[PDB]
Amino acid sequence: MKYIGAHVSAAGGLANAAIRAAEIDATAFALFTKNQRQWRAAPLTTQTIDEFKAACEKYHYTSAQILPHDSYLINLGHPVTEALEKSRDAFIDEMQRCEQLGLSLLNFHPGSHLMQISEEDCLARIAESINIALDKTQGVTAVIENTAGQGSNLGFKFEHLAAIIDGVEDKSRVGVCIDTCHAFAAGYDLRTPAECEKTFADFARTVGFKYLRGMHLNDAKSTFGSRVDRHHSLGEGNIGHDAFRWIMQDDRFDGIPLILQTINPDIWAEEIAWLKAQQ
DNA sequence: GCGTCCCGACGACG
DNA sequence: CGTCGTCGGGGACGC
Ligand SMILES: [Zn+2]
Ligand SMILES: [Zn+2]
Ligand SMILES: [Zn+2]
Repeated sequence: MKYIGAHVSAAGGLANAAIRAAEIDATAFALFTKNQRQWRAAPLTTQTIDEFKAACEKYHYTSAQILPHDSYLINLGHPVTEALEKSRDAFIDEMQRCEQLGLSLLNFHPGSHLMQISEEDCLARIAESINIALDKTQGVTAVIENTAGQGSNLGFKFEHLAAIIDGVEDKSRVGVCIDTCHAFAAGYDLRTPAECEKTFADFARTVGFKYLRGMHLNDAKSTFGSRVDRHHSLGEGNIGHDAFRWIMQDDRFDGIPLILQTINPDIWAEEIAWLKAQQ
């Protein structure tokens, strides 16, 4: 069993997301529990929480099929203590918000040294940031997403994820989410079944599939090793459809939210359908 | 320096 | 009432 969806919109309320997900026949969906470009959001009201749950229950979307993503503003590895504290508070908020909504996963970006600390220093801060949050919450698993490696942003090498995990105490609540566009941009080839098997065997060796808690199926507008984060619709980009079919036929990707973040939402229904047809 | 990439609340419009 | 535009304000790309 595979859960295929997209990062649908939460405009007008979290329940709408589940509704939007159902409208395109998704068996999985991602969302923002609050605007990802602002520091503060009004606390969830029991009304919003209830409606969201009613919506999810109506369509049978279980916690294992939902992959909320945190704020863009958060840097769990910020070189400046004050800004790091702020990022930490926010991240804690996002995780507490997931607990209220009965969501067990939280997709977030690793962090950036902003040319002001070393890589180790930045990674250890991320580890610390996670321990701190898993310490102030329950039931929510921190899912680290690999990145394209733009600017001073870490997490483009599988080794960064493995190092961040080594520093986490409660390994039961830490995981990873692989974004095809990001891995490709980082330098992990996927343009053929052969490369996919190779790129994922590597992932298996340095991180291990027991930590995979989600996927981001994006094609790339950016190029191999460009370390540029620019997505594209499935098959219209530099990666191609082969990789996505390959993924759909590999059982190592079962029981997790496979989320589309392709550039044209209007064709998400077709993309979701095509992906399913690949199994 | 500015438009655009990795959006949801809400006020102004019509 | 539906829809659009602006604000918010981290880190970046590429011109
Ligand atoms: Zn992401
Ligand atoms: Zn992604
Ligand atoms: Zn991306």
